[PDB]
Amino acid sequence: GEELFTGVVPILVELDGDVNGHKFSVSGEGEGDATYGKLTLKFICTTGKLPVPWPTLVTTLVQCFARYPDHMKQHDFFKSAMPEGYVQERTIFFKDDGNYKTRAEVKFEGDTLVNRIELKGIDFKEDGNILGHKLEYNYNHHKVYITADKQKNGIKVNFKTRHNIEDGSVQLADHYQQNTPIGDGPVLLPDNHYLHTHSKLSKDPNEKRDHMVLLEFVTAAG
Ligand code: NI
Repeated sequence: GEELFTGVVPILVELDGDVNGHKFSVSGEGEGDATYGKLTLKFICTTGKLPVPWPTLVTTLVQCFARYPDHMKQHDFFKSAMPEGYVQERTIFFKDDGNYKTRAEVKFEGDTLVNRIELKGIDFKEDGNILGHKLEYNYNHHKVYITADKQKNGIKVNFKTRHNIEDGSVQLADHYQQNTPIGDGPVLLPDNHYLHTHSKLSKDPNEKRDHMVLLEFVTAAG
């Protein structure tokens, strides 16, 4: 499981989404280097303009790339599910607004780590922060709390994210996350701990399509 992540791994992401009826797709390619906890990825909205802000999509758009320090390698659930993979399900509640519901499969396809996702968004306000496109194009750092869930043979994960708005306030998002394996094979069920994540968003100046360039570093602690 862990031996598939010793070098640079290529990554592919495929998202089909539906938010308040506005349908879209996003595709991403990049690579991940789990020894350093590094991800570099470029995403394109392939159906035109993206109907929600790119920041709301980041957490949906591969925690198996987290750097687990040596003293904690016995708590890396995500790499232990590989190569067959795990299913990731979330509900994300945006305070005073709507919510996303997501299901993704993460697994190897030959050499490539694949993250295939379905997303549904309901109850968003036409003039709210999301559909109204009022979020800044940036990303704060976060702690992602991970607990075992032994009766689903996986893990439960919860965190909040704070998205900046031009007026100084924030849009809060509360994530609730269940990961479970795809295989009938062994996995590691960790002790409680968290992931510390840093993310930088930017644009390719030679790209005319609606896109996002993403640099992420993720580290396990606690
Ligand atoms: Ni930090």
